[PDB]
Amino acid sequence: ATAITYVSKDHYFGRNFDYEISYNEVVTITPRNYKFSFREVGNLDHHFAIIGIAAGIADYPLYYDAINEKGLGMAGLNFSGYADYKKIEEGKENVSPFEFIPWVLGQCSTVDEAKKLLKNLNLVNINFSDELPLSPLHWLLADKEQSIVVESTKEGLRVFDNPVGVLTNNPTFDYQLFNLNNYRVLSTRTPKNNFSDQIELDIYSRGMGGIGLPGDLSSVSRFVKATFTKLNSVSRSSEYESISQFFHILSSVEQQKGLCDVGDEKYEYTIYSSCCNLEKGIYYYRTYDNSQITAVDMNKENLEKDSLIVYPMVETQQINYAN
Amino acid sequence: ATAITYVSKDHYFGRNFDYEISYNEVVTITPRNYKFSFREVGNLDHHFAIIGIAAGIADYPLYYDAINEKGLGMAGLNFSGYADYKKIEEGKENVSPFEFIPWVLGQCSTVDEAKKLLKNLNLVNINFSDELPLSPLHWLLADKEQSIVVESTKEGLRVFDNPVGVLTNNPTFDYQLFNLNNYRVLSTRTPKNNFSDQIELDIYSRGMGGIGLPGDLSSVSRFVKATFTKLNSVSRSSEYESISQFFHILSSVEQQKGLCDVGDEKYEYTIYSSCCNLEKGIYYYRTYDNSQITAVDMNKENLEKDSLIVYPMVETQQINYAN
Amino acid sequence: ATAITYVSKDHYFGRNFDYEISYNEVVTITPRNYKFSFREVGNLDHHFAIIGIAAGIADYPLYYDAINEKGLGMAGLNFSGYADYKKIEEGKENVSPFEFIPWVLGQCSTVDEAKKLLKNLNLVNINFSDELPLSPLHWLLADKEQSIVVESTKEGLRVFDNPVGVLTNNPTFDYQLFNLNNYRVLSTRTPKNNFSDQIELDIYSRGMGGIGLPGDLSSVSRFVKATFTKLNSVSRSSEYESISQFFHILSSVEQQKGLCDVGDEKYEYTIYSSCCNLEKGIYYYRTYDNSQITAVDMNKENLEKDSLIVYPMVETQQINYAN
Amino acid sequence: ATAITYVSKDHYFGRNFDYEISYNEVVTITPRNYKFSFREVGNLDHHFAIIGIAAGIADYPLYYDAINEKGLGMAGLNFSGYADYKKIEEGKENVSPFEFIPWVLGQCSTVDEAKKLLKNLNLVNINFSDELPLSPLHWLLADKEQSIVVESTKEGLRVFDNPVGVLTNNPTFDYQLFNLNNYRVLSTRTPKNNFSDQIELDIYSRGMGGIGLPGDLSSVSRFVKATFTKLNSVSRSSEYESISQFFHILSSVEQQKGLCDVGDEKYEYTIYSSCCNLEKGIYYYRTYDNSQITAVDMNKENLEKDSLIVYPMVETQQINYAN
Repeated sequence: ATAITYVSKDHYFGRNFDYEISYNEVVTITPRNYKFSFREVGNLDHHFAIIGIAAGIADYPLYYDAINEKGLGMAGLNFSGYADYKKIEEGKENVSPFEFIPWVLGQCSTVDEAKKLLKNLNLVNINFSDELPLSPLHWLLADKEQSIVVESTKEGLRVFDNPVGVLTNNPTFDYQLFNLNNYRVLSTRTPKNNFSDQIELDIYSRGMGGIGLPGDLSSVSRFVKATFTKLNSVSRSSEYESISQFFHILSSVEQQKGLCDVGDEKYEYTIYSSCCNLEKGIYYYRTYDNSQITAVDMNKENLEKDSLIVYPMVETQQINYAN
Repeated sequence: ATAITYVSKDHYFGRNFDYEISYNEVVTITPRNYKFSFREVGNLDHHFAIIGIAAGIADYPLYYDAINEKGLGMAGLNFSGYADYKKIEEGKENVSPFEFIPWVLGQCSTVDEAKKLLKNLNLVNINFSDELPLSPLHWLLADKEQSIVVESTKEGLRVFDNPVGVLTNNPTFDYQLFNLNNYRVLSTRTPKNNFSDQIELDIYSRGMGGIGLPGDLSSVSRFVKATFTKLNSVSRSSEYESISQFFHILSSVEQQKGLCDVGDEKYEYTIYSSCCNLEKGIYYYRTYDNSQITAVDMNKENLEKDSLIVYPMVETQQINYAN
Repeated sequence: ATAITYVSKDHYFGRNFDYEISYNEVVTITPRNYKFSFREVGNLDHHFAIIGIAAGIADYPLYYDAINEKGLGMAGLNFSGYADYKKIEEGKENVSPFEFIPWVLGQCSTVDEAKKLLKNLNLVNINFSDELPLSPLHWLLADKEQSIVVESTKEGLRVFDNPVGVLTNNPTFDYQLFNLNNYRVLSTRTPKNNFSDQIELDIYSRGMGGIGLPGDLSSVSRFVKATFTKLNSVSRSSEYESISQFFHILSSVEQQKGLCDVGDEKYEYTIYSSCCNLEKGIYYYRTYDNSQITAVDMNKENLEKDSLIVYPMVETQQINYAN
Repeated sequence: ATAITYVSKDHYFGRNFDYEISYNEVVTITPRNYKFSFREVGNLDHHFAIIGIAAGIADYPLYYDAINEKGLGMAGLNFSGYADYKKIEEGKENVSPFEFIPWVLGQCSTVDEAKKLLKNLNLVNINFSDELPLSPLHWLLADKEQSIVVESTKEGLRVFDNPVGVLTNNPTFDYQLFNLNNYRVLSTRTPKNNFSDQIELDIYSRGMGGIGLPGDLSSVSRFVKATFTKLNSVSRSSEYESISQFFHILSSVEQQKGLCDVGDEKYEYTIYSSCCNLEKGIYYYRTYDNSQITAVDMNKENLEKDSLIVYPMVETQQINYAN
């Protein structure tokens, strides 16, 4: 996975969902009066409305990523081997990873509010159901001002400020940021010939500034290439142009089918790519085999409802036969 | 600035068009009886029908790339500083670069027939007009059996068999192919720990087999990355799944706006991407700010016509509002 | 700097000393009855004899690296920006970095003994003298069984087991080890063509397995290249052949003059390279402008002495005119 | 397997000899009146005196590299799979590779005189003997003014001006030079943060300007690394300081035993390194297991002699026991 923030005029939030198998992903709107029952903390009978992509395998909104009606977003990204979920700790707010998105997004408007919430958190090892055990995750949260990373590992729970608004998979966030230091020299412009003033070296291609940028599908490579691509991105401020640029940043680090064998000839690939407009409450997506962007606008629903509002994803190619 | 071939069940041909300015690109169908008048060779009054993208700045089809009704495709790619066009040579077929796609695709059904034609070619330095002078180019041609590269440089005219079905920009094709030798180790599978059997190295990420693949936007890096991506691609044989994979290979080496500064704060970016089904005569495309695939089927036109059939490109984002 | 361990039959320990200026380095033997007066801990009036390289600028042995007569070695390596020395802490053994080598090597025979010693350590910010303030360091310690790294940073004091027997400069040791994970694929043997079974790639050179090994002079690059070079090293077990291999591992990551500008046209370069035989008590060195190995054997001195025994370094080239 | 030129005040020429087996390498001085009998060209009964390293397996001087008394040097380097030696061609000077160093150095004082000679050359496939068949090679020649490369391949005989004064193994020299273009950015100074002005990247190490330089033992990587090292070298003008720097450039790309497995657990390693002072006629060398520099001065022999003057190499470690 790769999650990013972007700002044009509005602020956007989204991610590539990379995996080798697809669990009936759906677009789910959780309206305000859908009661959240939590295993070990107080219930939220009334809360902020949420829209995101969820696993359509349960009668409860099992979000992979989502935004709320106040412009706060959250995404869980694979952290296999690194994530560590705890036993119940008296005096903490004991929240399972499966509940975590609803817990934050239901009651926080801003990253600053979530930071307050997160001081008393303990992420506990409680499965949604017996058939649907917990996945090892870490999290990106963002709003119109900033982003944070939440990692629960063997060492404990850490919350990081995220200066680049990017996240991928392993290893821990401190290492990802540090590694950026190695790529200081990368540029959008052609370099001078620093190698020697005694010889002429030819500028035989455009794009030479970026030489050294990693193009493989591993976690750290993708972090570096998505961060470069995001921070050097230019687009106009119109909504369609801004989401176009955003999906181009996500494309830059998508996983093509065939390229990442995870064993037994199964392939990790970019099942879907999302872009959420935090001001407008619009969840945009593309899927591996549907290039057209599809938009679901949470504000078009009745957010006073008490039941999930579920949209199947348009997963097959929508061609414009012009002619 | 990347052209490729791909085979699933049907065979496909297409390209990214990367440049810093967009000159009224249109989809042009040249029907069979549109007379081709050539500056220094015999005219083609009747010829094979052609579909491609052309510069919509002239009343002659100035193709950037195209396919004909017999399943032969051809594309011109920037080769600045490398291309050399010649004086007229008595005893050669003297064809200008602006005429070259009509010349080959009007009369050849296969790459083998083009190879016969190319033995007598001399690419000549004659402009379409003073207002529209020649661009430095090289070409990829491909059919359902194979692909070749055509380069006219200071050293002369060379035609290469293309064992990977990819082409980018500079330098010459022999160097591009040679450079692939440096990447033998790259894999879709996790490597063994060859580094040392005396220590344990952790597999902390998927996709580690690709470490080393270059992710910058320069010519040679994109060549390597598109080749690796193409050759290791997997998809089902259905038309929509096949073209989806094709566009994903082109996306792997597209150029995002902002990342390649060419001066005067102008940026080289991927203005459009095409995929052509050689068996079906369908030209599919996506543009920088329209992610939906748009299809133009040459076979829906009257190919016995006399005049060019010109379609504007769908350039703004075609969004599926699903609620 | 780069410090390493190596084993053939005997166990060796040594380092490159890389800096931009040379402080009258000398080979100093500290015999058993040279009283060590410590600023804040108990004195060592009698202790193990030590041989190493020291700054010949003071009447006290200011070791850059040394071994003792029991086969325990220690080296300090630049850690600028990372090292943090503390205030005096009641209940700790408060030892200044300038005293640290004498403190450990004077009283420990083995790394296990030093680990015991190090549990109560606090490295304190006390200068040797007013003219000779403390340098930011971290440390490698080794004996015939194992090696450890000692880092005192803002976070605190950490002692790491060192599975590869290498150290360089920044950043912290955990990051260096982690980074090795990225180089799992590197090999002494030619790789298979994993890139594609559809094309022939030519083995045009020997040594292709190692492609990806970094060759720059930065700290992390040197760590990776010295670790690869050490762990894949082969030599015979004879003393001269074993030290030859050891100096070849150090050469692999030396800093040539001119290549590392540190500002004002001053250059960080490998002032000297050492190799110490832990069993025999022999300190071998080469300097930048003397390629011949020079050997100082501590066991040839009277180790019951009470005064430093000081050898100037042979710093100019010793040529054998044969023829 | 790396040859270089270097200038301080005097001019120097020399090489690493990298191979997996050592065949009685000796230092051979060919005096002026040692008759050269050539297989297919006129004999040189009187010629310039030559000093170099030769295979001590024949009563003819089979040089790996050498210089003559007029300050012209020449070296043959492995070019396996690339070299092509020819049938005898009437009207050419037909010279076998085993004769080629005598042929040029016996009669030419300068690279310009060699260029005149080489216009009529045809390198012929004639073995010294059945027991000692030809090796595939290419050559670097150099004097106090310039250097050139000579390659005989399937395509023919080519002579290139060498703008960097380096040569390694495969592939052809035009590709080696071209590849340098990819390294324009590399610097001896710390880079600016070009990556993004929106974030702070820490300069955690010296030598970050070189990041990207390749550190593996393959041909092309060593070419790049030796070129960067050579061109950015600094030293004083004194003979001992100059040769010290020279040997440091060769050390930057030497091959440590164990790191290049060529099969049958045989290893390609740097058997010897030479540096020749062209003005003085001195051959200096180091060997894998002798780090001390050994000098052989051709001018101390009687150059009017008739017979080869042969010195065994000092191959075991010459240690300075300083106590």
